[PDB]
Amino acid sequence: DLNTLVSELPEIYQTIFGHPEWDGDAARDCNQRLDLITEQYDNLSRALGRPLNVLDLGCAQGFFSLSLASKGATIVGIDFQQENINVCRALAEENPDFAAEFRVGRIEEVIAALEEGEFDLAIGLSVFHHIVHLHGIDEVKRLLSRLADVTQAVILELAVKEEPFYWGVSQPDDPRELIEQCAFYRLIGEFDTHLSPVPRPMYLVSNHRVLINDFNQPFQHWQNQPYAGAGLAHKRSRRYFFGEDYVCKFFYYDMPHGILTAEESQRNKYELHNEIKFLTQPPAGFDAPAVLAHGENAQSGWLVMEKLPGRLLSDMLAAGEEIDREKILGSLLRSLAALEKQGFWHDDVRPWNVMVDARQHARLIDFGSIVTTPSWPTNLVQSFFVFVNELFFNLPQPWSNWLYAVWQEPVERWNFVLLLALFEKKAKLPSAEQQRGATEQWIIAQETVL
Ligand SMILES: C[S@@+](CC[C@H](N)C(=O)[O-])C[C@H]1O[C@@H](n2cnc3c(N)ncnc32)[C@H](O)[C@@H]1O
Ligand SMILES: Nc1ncnc2c1ncn2[C@@H]1O[C@H](COP(=O)(O)OP(=O)(O)O)[C@@H](O)[C@H]1O
Ligand SMILES: [Cl-]
Repeated sequence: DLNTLVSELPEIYQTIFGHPEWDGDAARDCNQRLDLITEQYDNLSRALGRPLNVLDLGCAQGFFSLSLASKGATIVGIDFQQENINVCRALAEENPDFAAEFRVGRIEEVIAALEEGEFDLAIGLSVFHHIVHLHGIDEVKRLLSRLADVTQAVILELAVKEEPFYWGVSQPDDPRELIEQCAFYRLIGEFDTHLSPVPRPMYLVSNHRVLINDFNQPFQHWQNQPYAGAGLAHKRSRRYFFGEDYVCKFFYYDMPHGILTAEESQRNKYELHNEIKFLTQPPAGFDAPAVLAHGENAQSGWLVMEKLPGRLLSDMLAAGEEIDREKILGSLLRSLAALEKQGFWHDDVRPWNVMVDARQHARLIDFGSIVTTPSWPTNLVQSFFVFVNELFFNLPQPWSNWLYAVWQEPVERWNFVLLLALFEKKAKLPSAEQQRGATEQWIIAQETVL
């Protein structure tokens, strides 16, 4: 009998599924977490086009497991307490149509034994802190990595050090330390535990999918830096995910260890905001990539775009790949000239901001640096020369002749329309080497070093 099994529970942690007579006795009501978990289940189930296989780690009295089984899920629940599992099985029997299995077992062992594809979704609510306490942070990070590796998605409610209990002292400084090694993560809620005033964050984590309420898709690889050789400029607060026809930029506004300034957060916020603005409203006759999704919240913001073919110029340069400098410069200058005519300029023309397709046509890929108003744009023309030089001191005829021509122009005349015009006629232009010159060359060379 259920009554006896319930009585022999060391603790009625959760609501007893289907038995409201014990609702008052339950430490946690579970309705709030359930509402959120069911929402995420639905999202993922919709995306994959079917009911899910779900793994419930430290399943206690089976509330979440049974609740999901109720909606059609196939579930396996694990708990290391025999009493808990006995209740779960009993409840399952009262609901014979539910596809629900329960096993007495250790989370550590089950995770080690998992195979990829076995489960779509794993839930681990207020359990991993126990594992941290006995086995340390590094082992837990590995467990969670593997869990992520073998599933599509993972939901965790994580206990925190601020909680007033003795075990809090073993906890990481920040719960994100347990998951940040995983590819994708988002805060999805915060819950009152009724143990104390300190709430527990609930995180949605994945090593295989971008999981955004509006956009739920696999990705094939991701990176923590914008390009090969970026170093640590953004202090790792930015992540990039690449899928079949999309790129997802995910910016953290909030980082652990307080590492993001105020200024840096705001710049993350500003760049993303700025990028969305431009892409949603681009100028006529400018092939700009398309916006598939976007959003912001307190912790972070994101943008999903159409993917554009090709390789990043800076990589190609570094990896000594063969390039057509004429086609690259021509295509790029053409786009800059056209932007300018529409009263747009790009503040940051660099190799890491240029993408080159298989036909050696080049385009800009970072629209964070796009601007509308300012003498000007004389500075931008100047940097473009550096760009040119780095793309190759280094300029053969007629590129040198081109630059020399521009340098002979009064500064009021300098803009991208001019730069392009002269570029197009560069073979006709006088020879730089035949003139005193010689300074245009030395200035940029120093600039380009600088
Ligand atoms: C505090 S409760 C949380 C219960 C449930 N996940 C929830 O939040 O509603 C922790 C549960 O995990 C179980 N547990 C703790 N450590 C475990 C481990 N290493 N392996 C399996 N179960 C564990 C306990 O028996 C208990 O049922
Ligand atoms: N539309 C896109 N298609 C393909 N790759 C992209 C696209 N947008 C960005 N990237 C990639 O993102 C990386 C950094 O993107 P970027 O636009 O520089 O973001 P940020 O500079 O704000 O970090 C680039 O190295 C590039 O590989
Ligand atoms: Cl936890």
